[PDB]
Amino acid sequence: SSEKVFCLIGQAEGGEPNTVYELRNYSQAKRLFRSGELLDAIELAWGSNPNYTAGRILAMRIELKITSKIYGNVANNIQVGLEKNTLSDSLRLRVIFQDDRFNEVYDNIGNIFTATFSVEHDEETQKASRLVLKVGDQEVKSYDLTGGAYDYTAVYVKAVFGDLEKQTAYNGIVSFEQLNAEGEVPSNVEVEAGEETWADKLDKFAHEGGYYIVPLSSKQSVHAEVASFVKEREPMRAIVGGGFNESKEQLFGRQASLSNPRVSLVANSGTFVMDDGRNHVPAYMVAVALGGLASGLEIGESITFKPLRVSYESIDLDELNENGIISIEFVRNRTNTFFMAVGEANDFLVSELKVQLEQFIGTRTINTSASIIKDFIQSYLGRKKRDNEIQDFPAEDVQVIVEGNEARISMTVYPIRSFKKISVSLV
Repeated sequence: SSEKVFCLIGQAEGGEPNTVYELRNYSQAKRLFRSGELLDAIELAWGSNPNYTAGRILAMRIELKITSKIYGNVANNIQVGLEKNTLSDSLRLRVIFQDDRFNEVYDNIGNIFTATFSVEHDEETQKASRLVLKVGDQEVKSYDLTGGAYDYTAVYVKAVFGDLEKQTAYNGIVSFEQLNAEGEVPSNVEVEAGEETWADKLDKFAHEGGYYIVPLSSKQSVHAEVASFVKEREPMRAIVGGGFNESKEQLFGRQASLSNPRVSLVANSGTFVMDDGRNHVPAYMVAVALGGLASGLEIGESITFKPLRVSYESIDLDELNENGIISIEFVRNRTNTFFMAVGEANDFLVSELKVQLEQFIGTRTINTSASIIKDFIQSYLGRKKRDNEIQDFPAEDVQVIVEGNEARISMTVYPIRSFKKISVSLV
């Protein structure tokens, strides 16, 4: 594939407010993250201009109302329904904060109290009475919860109580017809029958799976700190970026001061793609694009998806990695990327191998377990070889002897393009 679930943290002009969500369409990121004005732009865009050749994208917005939404606005209309039926539609959020968190709304009750009166649910309300937002406001996430209409500036008496509360008091009759003094059919059955800032990104970054984390905005300082998460947390890899003139000097300093865990493979690069939701070209910040280039290959480097410049030759391009850095050059129209790949193979393998650990719990360890596990991993490894990726391709924790111990997976694998077998041991 070779797996490819991205992760974006940045500003966004619509909800969800401070939450992850998976994105698989443009229209679902557009839908929720309403827009992106020019700091959030690059995050809407962030979704948009890779998702053309990318799989799944995780995004994060930086900015009785049970749950203040986010990215809502002020005259976003509210609709009060009576059992999935519109009664009032002139409600409207009336106060949000900076994040669109719904602070205040105003629902006119003319219609509803009417309907409510009309159906015995006055001012009780509540149960079938619901309130939803516009479909939709810019922003999402909200939860308005409707209570009652504030009024505080063969017959039987039925007194319903809930909680000692005489919730209801009625007199009904068991006799059809019977009415109260109002000819209100108080026949029971009927009666009832009738309704009777900078820090925030670093603070933010969280558990979620994924092989690519790019916020690109940052430009240095977020990334710089973020990289030291992308590093940390063994079967994951942290990619970083900047760009470009003074930057390349800087970058060559920055990446060497320092972000090599070799599990962390960092990078060295601001796009000029035409994102067709803003049709415009600024420094959209390249990393995102490269992420979509990442989602493909064994490890990626080839043409870029739709450049109209990438922030030129030769020396600087050749120099930059050993440090993670990647830069993109144009040869007679069309781009390629130049930049012991080997790591990814290994990292991936190692990560995958470890996960298989779940299996261990499943069974006991024996010679056979050597097999089985071995076979399983082997199958995986072999597959890698067959597909290509590993060439010239196991574990015995105990020394080769009768004696054995728990199994650790040690493997000597060789990335296809490298005449070297690396020994990795996972235990």
